Amino acid sequence: AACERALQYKLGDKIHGFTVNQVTSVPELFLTAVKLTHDDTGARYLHLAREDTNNLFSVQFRTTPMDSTGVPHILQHTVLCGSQKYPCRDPFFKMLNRSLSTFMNAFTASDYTLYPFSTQNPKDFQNLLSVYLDATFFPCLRELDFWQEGWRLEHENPSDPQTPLVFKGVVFNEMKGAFTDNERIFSQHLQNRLLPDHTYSVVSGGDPLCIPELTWEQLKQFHATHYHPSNARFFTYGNFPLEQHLKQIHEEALSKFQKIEPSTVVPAQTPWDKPREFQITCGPDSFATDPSKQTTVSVSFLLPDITDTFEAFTLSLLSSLLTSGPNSPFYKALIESGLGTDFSPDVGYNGYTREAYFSVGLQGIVEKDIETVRSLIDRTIDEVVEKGFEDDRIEALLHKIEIQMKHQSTSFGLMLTSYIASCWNHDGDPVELLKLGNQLAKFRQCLQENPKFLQEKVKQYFKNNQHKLTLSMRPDDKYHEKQAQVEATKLKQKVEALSPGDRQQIYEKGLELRSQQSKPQDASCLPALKVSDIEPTIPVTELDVVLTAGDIPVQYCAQPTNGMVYFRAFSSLNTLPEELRPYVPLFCSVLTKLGCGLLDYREQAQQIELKTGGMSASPHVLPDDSHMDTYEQGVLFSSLCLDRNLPDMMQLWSEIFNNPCFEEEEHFKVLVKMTAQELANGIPDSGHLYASIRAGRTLTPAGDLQETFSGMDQVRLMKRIAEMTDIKPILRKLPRIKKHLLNGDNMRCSVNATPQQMPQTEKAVEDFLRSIGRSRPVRPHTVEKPVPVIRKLVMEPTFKPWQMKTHFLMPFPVNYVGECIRTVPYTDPDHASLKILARLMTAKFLHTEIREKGGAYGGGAKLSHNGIFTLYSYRDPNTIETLQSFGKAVDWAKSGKFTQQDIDEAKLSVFSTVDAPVAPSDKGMDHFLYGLSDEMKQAHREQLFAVSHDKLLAVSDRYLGTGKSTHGLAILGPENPKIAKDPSWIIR
Ligand SMILES: Cc1cc(C(=O)N2CCN(C(c3ccccc3)c3ccccc3)CC2)ccc1[N+](=O)[O-]
Ligand SMILES: Cc1cc(C(=O)N2CCN(C(c3ccccc3)c3ccccc3)CC2)ccc1[N+](=O)[O-]
Ligand SMILES: [Zn+2]
Repeated sequence: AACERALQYKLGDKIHGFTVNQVTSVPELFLTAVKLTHDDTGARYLHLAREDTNNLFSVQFRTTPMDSTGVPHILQHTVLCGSQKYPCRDPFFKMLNRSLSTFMNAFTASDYTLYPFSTQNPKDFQNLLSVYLDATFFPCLRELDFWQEGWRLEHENPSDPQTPLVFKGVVFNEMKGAFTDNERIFSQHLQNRLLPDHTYSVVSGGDPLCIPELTWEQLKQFHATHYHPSNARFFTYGNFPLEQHLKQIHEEALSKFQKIEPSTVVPAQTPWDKPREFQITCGPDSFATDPSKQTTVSVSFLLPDITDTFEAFTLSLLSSLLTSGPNSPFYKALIESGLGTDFSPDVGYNGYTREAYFSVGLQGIVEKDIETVRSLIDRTIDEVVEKGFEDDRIEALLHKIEIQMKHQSTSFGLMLTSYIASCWNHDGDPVELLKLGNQLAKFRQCLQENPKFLQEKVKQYFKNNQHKLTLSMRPDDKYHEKQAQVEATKLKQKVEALSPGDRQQIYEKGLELRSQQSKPQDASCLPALKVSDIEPTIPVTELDVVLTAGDIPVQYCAQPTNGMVYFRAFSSLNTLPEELRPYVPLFCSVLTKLGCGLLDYREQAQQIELKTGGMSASPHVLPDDSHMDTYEQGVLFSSLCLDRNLPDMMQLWSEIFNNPCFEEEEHFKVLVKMTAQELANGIPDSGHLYASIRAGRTLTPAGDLQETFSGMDQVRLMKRIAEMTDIKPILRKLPRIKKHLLNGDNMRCSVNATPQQMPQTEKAVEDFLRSIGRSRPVRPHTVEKPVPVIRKLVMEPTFKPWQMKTHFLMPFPVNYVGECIRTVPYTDPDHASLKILARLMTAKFLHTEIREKGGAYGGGAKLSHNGIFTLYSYRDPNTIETLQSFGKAVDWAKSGKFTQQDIDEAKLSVFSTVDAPVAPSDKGMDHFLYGLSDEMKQAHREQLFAVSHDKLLAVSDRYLGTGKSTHGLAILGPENPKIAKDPSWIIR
């Protein structure tokens, strides 16, 4: 094993310019931590040796912006645009298609920037390490790359100098879109006001109104000050040998540098002598909600340095006990009181900054209740200090942590490096964050030695703490219009200030940029894997289907789950009256939360938290593999637990199926409003998903149901329900739904657990199935399709697809665009071609047109299992032009002007996605949900391998050409005059 070999490292070992400083076994995480420092530069290194073939690298820099230009964010984009060893244009995006990576990306936190990738191929790992090391340490930082990624002045027509100058840039629009999320606005201001004395007071990602203040020289200087290895933390994880990583890192990068003392320290925030208050504004919601019904207020407290790890562990658990779930004191005082709709953003513990902070409050407050909310926060703090916490809640909490520690995920390295970053950033010891057994033991010991331990902590940090911030936010109906006018003004000033020489240089550089964006260039300097590096076959999944409780099929899959059990049940929707369909998602979200039998909603929540890692239900439409107009509909019941709590888990499922408390009217109203609030808040962030779902709604029977379940129709339905004065007519629908769903008449189940736990599990499941009820479909055409377990699917053989174009009028500064095209299902031989084509179009055409030229944050094409080919954009400054580029993309595809190497790279990209690691808990789910056998997946795999140039041009013409297939279109974004005057567009 890797972690055992790492145990052979000794203190003082010299390896490729590094010295081993510490070797620590962490058996609760099955890993050995190795701490090293690079001798000449002093750069810190952490290697986590573990038997995991999905290896990860990251490099981290302490980046401390002193303004809101977004320079660290823009620099992060720009270093990926070309480097000394890989000077060609855009090494990073190109490597995405020359790799079998499981993850490739970068991001910018408030005061650090992190560059991680992961892969299961050791040669791929070396390739990516070289590209990453060169980008970060020796970037070209070309002026025009900065103009593309950051901001620039550009003529509306770059080759016409008589057209007006406008602002453009990828990050420019990226941040406009980020702050389309009003929770993100609140969150940004909270941090800026609470920590006003240094870097944390600015908008690290870039305030859109300040971004055009960034100059090329400021960008280069910021790299010089922060991208030195003495200011870096290097991280690797997995079973690939450490020696090779260290060799590259020293020889490629670190050997070129000497040690410095980086001018990058973040000083401590000096604590306030008295509390502060501030008021801010945000955008209106999408539903023209009255601003006096939409107030957010929160109260935040400054906490100690996160580098004091045990105190940080204490405060984190404390914050959870205060705010998590319907038994927490703040939930009870604030949420169940009906004072708001949900917690305010960043509720709980925030430890990404040098000093952590706790925050609590509400959104959805009527302005008149604001002073009551503030009062209740204070009163709740006083009560907790006096009474402390329930013992069984503390046990539930430690159980919750145990489940996190034991659960096996497929991206453990990515999770770990993100997790330790802020602590490491301020010279903390990341290894102490891995020693969870120690932290827990000391926490338990503190509780035992001092019965008022947590009460004392609450008094010290929440009652006596003068560094307290009250922040309130109210929507402004012209928030973004006001932003745009300020920008229009700023733009005008910039432009009128230009000399004739400036205007000429802006014109020439713009044409030079467009040229660089257009002219095909050689990428041979870049490393690459080959298609022959892709595995020919996949490891078979061993499962065992057992008919149980009579005729109910249960799928058993033995896996290394580390003492965890994962249970799923799938119950058909085929007998439910179709009028109840829209209410199934609501039914699903409250089913495990209203109480069951003798446990009221509070008792049930406590049991669920003490005995499980979660219990949920969700509605699903599962498209058939061979027929576009056939699907399966049902509800998925899902849960997980430790081995020893399996019986308790199934006891909960039994009571939930048999006696859910649908008379719980008051907690029901609370959940409805929480859900509606959260759905509305999530629209911008998933803007393109909402567009795609609307656009596909008229293309297949399933698409129509999917919009009902999770489209804008569903968000709107929840919003209406949440505003009703009498929710009784809705609540009375829940029993009608239970009648058709909560029984074993049309059910199948799955179990994932260790082989030695399987026997106990079969018993517990069979008992559950015998405890729920037993003894014709609403749709006239249903088909039985056996699995290579017989699924009963709906088919609508008279379904005819039709075209629709919908514009959702949204108070957004950017757009979200979707165009869906009906093409064949998964088992159709043309499907593999279309899948390759999607990635090809994305890489070769759409990314450049929509993002690089347009300045949209994202633009591409994808193909779903259902056979819907989707073209989309995300945070897009343009709507009509994007729709035009969708069309030109299909013309390009039809033209066949892509090479064999382009096709090979599209294959690499696609296989890097479909061969991504599956967790032990999820093995066999392709079979369970979609009825996809290994023989089907392998046939699909061979079709993907066989995809050729002539096949690609053929399917481009056959399905994507004009008039060949049915299209659907949708946009979320502000008013567009051209669209408003086109009668083929429905405005919503
Ligand atoms: C700094 C930070 C990091 C994380 C984080 O990455 N995770 C993921 C890992 N997870 C670890 C953990 C869970 C419970 C108790 C202690 C630590 C974790 C989970 C599983 C394995 C190893 C660590 C904590 C949350 C979340 C929030 C914050 N923060 O707000 O300050
Ligand atoms: C209670 C809880 C918390 C967290 C969590 O977010 N963190 C993030 C912060 N993290 C702190 C920490 C972990 C290990 C050792 C010491 C502290 C922490 C990590 C980095 C900076 C500041 C605090 C604790 C867990 C995740 C899950 C659970 N849970 O299981 O209910
Ligand atoms: Zn970005």
